[PDB]
Amino acid sequence: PYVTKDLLQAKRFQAQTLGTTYIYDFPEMFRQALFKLWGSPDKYPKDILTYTELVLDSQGQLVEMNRLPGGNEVGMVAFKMRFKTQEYPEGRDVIVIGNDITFRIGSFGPGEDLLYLRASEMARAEGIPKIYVAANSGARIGMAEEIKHMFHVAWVDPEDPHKGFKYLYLTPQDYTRISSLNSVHCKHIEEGGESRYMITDIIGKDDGLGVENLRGSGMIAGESSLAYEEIVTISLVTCRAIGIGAYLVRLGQRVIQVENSHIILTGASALNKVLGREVYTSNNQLGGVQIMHYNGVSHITVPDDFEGVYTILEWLSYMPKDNHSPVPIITPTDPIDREIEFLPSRAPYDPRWMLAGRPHPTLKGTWQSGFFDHGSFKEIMAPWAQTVVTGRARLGGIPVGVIAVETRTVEVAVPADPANLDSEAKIIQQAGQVWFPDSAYKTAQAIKDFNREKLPLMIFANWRGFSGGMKDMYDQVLKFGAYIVDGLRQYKQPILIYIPPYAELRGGSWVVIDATINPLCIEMYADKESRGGVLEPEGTVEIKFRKKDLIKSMRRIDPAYKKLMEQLGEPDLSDKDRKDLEGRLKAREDLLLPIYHQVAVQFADFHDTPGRMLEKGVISDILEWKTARTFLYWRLRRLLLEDQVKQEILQASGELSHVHIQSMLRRWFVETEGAVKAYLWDNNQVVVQWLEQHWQRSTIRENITYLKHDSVLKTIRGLVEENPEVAVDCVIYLSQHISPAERAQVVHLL
Amino acid sequence: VTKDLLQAKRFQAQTLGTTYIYDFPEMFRQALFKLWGSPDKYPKDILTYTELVLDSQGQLVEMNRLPGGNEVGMVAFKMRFKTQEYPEGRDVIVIGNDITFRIGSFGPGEDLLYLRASEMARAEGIPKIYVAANSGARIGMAEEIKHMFHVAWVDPEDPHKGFKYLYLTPQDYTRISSLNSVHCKHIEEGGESRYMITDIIGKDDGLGVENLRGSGMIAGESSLAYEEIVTISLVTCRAIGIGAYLVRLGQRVIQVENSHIILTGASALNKVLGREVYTSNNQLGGVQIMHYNGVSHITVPDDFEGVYTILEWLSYMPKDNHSPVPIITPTDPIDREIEFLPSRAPYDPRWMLAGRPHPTLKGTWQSGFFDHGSFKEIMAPWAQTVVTGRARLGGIPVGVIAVETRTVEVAVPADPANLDSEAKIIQQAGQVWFPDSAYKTAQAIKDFNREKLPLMIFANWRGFSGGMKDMYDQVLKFGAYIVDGLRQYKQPILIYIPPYAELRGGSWVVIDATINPLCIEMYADKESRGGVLEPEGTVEIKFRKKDLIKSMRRIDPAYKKLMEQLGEPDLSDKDRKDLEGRLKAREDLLLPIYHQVAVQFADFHDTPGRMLEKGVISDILEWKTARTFLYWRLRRLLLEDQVKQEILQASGELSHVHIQSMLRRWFVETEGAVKAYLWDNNQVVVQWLEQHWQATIRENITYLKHDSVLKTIRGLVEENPEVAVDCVIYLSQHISPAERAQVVHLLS
Ligand SMILES: O=C(c1c2ccccc2cc2ccccc12)N1CCC(N2CCC[C@@H](C(=O)N3CCOCC3)C2)CC1
Ligand SMILES: O=C(c1c2ccccc2cc2ccccc12)N1CCC(N2CCC[C@@H](C(=O)N3CCOCC3)C2)CC1
Repeated sequence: PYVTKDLLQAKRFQAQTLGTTYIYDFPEMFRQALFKLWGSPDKYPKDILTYTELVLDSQGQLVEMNRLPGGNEVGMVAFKMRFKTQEYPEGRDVIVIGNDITFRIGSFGPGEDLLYLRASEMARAEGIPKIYVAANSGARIGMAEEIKHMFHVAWVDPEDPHKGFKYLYLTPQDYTRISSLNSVHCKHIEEGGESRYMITDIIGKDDGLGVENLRGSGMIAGESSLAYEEIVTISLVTCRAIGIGAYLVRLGQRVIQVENSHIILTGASALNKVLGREVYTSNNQLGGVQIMHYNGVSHITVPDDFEGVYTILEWLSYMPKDNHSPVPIITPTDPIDREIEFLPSRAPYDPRWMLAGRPHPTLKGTWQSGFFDHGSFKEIMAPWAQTVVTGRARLGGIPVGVIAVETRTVEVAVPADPANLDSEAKIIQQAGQVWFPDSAYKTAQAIKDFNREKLPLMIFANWRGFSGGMKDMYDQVLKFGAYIVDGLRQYKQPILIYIPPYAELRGGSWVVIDATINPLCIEMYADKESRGGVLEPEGTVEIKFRKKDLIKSMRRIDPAYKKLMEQLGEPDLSDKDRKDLEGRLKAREDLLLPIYHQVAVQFADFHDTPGRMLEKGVISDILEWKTARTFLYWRLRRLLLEDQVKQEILQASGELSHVHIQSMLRRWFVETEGAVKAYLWDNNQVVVQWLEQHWQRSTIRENITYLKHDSVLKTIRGLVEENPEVAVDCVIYLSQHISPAERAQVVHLL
Repeated sequence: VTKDLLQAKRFQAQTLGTTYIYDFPEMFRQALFKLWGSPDKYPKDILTYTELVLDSQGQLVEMNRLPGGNEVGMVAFKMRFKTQEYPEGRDVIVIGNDITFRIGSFGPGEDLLYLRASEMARAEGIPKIYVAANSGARIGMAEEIKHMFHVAWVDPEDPHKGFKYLYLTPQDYTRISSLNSVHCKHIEEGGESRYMITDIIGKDDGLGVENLRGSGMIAGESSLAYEEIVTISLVTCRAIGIGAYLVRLGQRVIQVENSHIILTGASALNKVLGREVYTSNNQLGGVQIMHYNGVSHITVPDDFEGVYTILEWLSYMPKDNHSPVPIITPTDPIDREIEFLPSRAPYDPRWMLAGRPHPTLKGTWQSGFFDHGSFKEIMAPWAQTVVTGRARLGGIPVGVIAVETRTVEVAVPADPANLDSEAKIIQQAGQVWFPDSAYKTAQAIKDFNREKLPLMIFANWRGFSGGMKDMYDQVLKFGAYIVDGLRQYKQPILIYIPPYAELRGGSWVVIDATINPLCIEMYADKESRGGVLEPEGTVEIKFRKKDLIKSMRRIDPAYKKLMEQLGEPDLSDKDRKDLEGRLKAREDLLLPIYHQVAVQFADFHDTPGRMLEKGVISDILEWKTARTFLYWRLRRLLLEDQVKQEILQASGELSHVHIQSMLRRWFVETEGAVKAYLWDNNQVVVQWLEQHWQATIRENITYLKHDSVLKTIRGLVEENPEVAVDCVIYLSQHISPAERAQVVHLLS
């Protein structure tokens, strides 16, 4: 019963004027975004986008159907979508939930809450991404309207109402109507020898008025917490997100906020009324882009709903079809065999340029290539914690999370507090190559988030340590520093940490990143022109090469300081000669000392080389930036494949040792390829070529076959050994579905 | 050795304002004595301990030998001490730096001991106590080269023209080449051959980047330890760098007063910053900062009282991570009433928890909710809007979260490094979550969940602090963390809205039962309140001026009489304008009065009555009886979860629908269907569980094992018909000769 002229036109106008998109016009928007991503009419596949509406049936379960648009029994709609993308030409599935803002200002009733619940639950059922379009007014609020205009007031003094009232009540005739409906609890009182029904509680005939709504928020709040742990969650904020709306967005983490919009818990109109003054001017003042985009809650901003949708697909580009598929590697137009044109220097630079490249400064149309595949690097949480840069990219078409360090002094404009006229906007300096509380957090968030995308991670390490002065310590830098340790510990994909040219990893920043946090996943590489150590060289000298040592160094190298020999060696004691040289030696001491300190600092530095890193087995290999792209490509591409064989199958069958499994994989290489060819196992490329002989009579799967079969041998032997009572009744179970021919085989054996 | 080693090293420790590492065991004994009260109340062998020691193959071997002689800057003991809740003993692994070894620095060997000792703590599921007195990762240089290198100057007789490179003579290089101490390229400077230092490696191990590695290792270990076992930490002198990160990664931390937790010291920062900004290390990481920011859970005046807190904290916690929370027979009887009465006006939450000195009495105590003396607070000075700690209800240990109702004043300190910033005083409203109350709340929830404790939230929140500064300050992030924390909770969570307490809006949402329906039970006091908005706000939206007017038309005789007069329109404009004026007069008079009646009408929706009808709460409760009621419900819920989660779940893997129905169905079998209603009685149920299980007891549980094991094997054969006929003929080994004829006819 939904009419196009009547229902459709008006509802879209109603979303149009709210500055949002009517919920049933999003599927079509997704169709249009994909068409752009494919770049033409002549490059477009058959069914770019298939969808189906998820609809709650009479017993609160979802049922796929594709009725016409509109006509939804709750103010939320869900769709199961499939769309042919470049990473998945034969399709990838996805679930989109979103408020019908036209329906009761997008309020959250128990019915709405339920659909979102089942939609989310299903998404997790199939391990596929959950897109949520936030356009709402938070939990629904209501009263007992029925009873609102029945109740009478027992005044303390009917002449003077400034003197208040005793209670509220209903007369017997009033109560008789509402009696059986159990709308109202009230104690039968007999004031003035007259019968009244003194209200004690008000329930309401109608459902979805109060506390039930709050529970129903927490329910979908909870669900949304779990889903962030299990599947991909992306969220689009278009008109507004309030309270339960806001919390849903945030629990999903990844958030695309449209500019007009806001993300609030309590609106300015409200806050003004509680506080008592005109404190806040707008809802955009509280939770608009210029707050959330700048504090990390919103990962990225978009100018309109369409660029939202487009980013959603743009994000899903890097991420696996589901939470049991691998990351979509695509054939790159950007060559792996090339060099990186952009070189990072002792001159401070935007780390974006080394990642994504930049326009060639000394040329017209030329581009300076960065480390990643041209055009692939897409940043998130940019204006927050600008001391670190986080985002995703592609290396030879392999998707990957990126973590880079800013090397220019950053400034941050913390805004003045509107509930405090004794405050103003402050600007705060932030040093390059330093973890602050905000960078520490952002860095840990990126790690937490990317891990959930099953993405591999590339950290371009260049940190001198954590900020450690009072304010930053007070501001809990230590807590967030420790989450970097928590985050990498729990990572389950390859992490490649790489110190670039003229970059450095010093002290506590090395500690929270070191390979031994996650031996199975982390590999640490230093550039030929990088540095690393506990302290900086100046500091090492300050502690471990002090003045006493410096004068000794003089006593050795500097020939002039053989005044010392002249001093002590020959026995001659005169106030003249003995006191003369005594001051004259000090003379030279003073002249040489600052320059020997400069030597001392160089001596310190020569300890901090990648030369020594490799020697003390802390980094895997020493690289060269020009040819680092291609090295890390084949290494990344191998590690992904080794990881597939091991976890996916080998561990999903043998349940055997990780040290053991590495061996058993190499054991197979040497076994079929020969001992004479064994050395090549250390060559990344050749190993990838050999791996596809098995993965893509499979030398490797024929082995996994034998493992998983022999594994179920020991599994049934353990139970029957543990539980000899079952064995007898068990043989008859296996006999029901054995084999009529082999049934006699057994039937005669024992 | 005794005088030389012991007296010296003790003086050496003394002068650094801390205890010698080997003297700690005796403090634990001395602490234990104070914990037991009188010497008559002592137990047999109060403390037993062995030292853990690395062997030739880097593995911990227990031994008992003379103190001193630790061959690495780190020491650790395995201790068994007898406590009140564990009279026959409980185990822990103590581990700490030797500040007297090498400024208490961390080298690879020091790291390895920590690694192995923590690994062991996790292996055995037992707590890991960590004593911090250190100086972060060890730093060193290739001394050998230090004493051998030469400088190739730009000009010999004026070294201020600088130097080209450093180098070794070919002679000197032939002493070193075997040792791999230094890498260098050959070079000729005016026909003299020189070996130009390119890299310096060092003969002696443990100089630089390898120490960071070894730090990163025990950080990773520490990070995991917090997930598996209880982890406590005491900073006695200073924890530096890696030492600061271990202390933090283990979360629960006791800081002695003049000590500090830092990364880079005040000295270093001053040089780097360019002026003498910081006067002390305490200024960066002393009690005054770390206690006020959540890093330090509690502060102590000395080591002894520090060791005591360790015992005092462990007293709430289970002996290992596969044992249940230690209930002890209470002295404060379970059946009394709570004498403190939460007021409509603000009060100190702690009073309703711990009780207070009777204001109108001589030496009387006003009882609180929990056992007397039993509530101990953590993170007191930080995020004071919320209160976190541990208490006991009838001897049942339990994590505690309570809300502040008075106004809070946080005295944020001036950053010496910023010439502009002077100190400030921030007011923080009560009954409100802030970026810190939220953080503290979820931080308490995660800490306590790892102790395997039950949680008790005496909820009293009007909502999250909205508004710009708090929203800019990421309140929305930490608010979400409360959801995650209760979602992941694995013990019982009892939420009680006490008398004159309220639970509103987003504060309801992030604390609801549906977040974790297997653990969270919600209760509202008879005089408590709850709902979407405050009544003042409900009225602002759903009971507006036009509507207040409609009420007056209905229910005000004066007002109603005025209308009646204008209802006979046959009068002069004088009378028409007058009565119009009068009626406006009357509605202006009444609007503030009717606003009050409208808020009260709104308020009658927010009642615990309604919560119960709409099923958001499990029961309405009365503060006097609150203590006794919850005690039995907690005790029941614990036993139920004990049988269920431990015993019952080990057998089958079915849903919790059976586990509940089945547990009850068993009760109704052994106790009759007439006596079925008592399943709703907590005490009868507690009595029942003990008298049967602890003292279909494990006959029904046994029967679960067969149908489960068979089920398991079925799926494997369903999955792999490959295995079928090899297993069937492997199983001709297992079946009996008499059982053979049993099956041979049964199958043929
Ligand atoms: O190596 C030294 C060091 C010196 C470094 C440079 C010049 C002089 C130094 C003198 C030192 C003296 C003693 C120990 C270490 C020293 N460090 C001292 C400073 C250490 N911090 C690393 C982290 C970033 C910096 C830092 O914490 N800041 C920078 C931002 O504001 C907060 C304070 C410096 C790095 C280690
Ligand atoms: O119900 C109302 C509400 C009013 C409450 C009390 C007095 C006047 C109110 C007026 C309202 C008007 C419109 C909607 C809701 C209103 N609330 C709106 C504000 C909500 N916040 C709860 C959290 C604490 C408060 C808050 O955010 N503050 C607390 C003090 O610090 C600054 C920020 C307000 C609580 C719910």
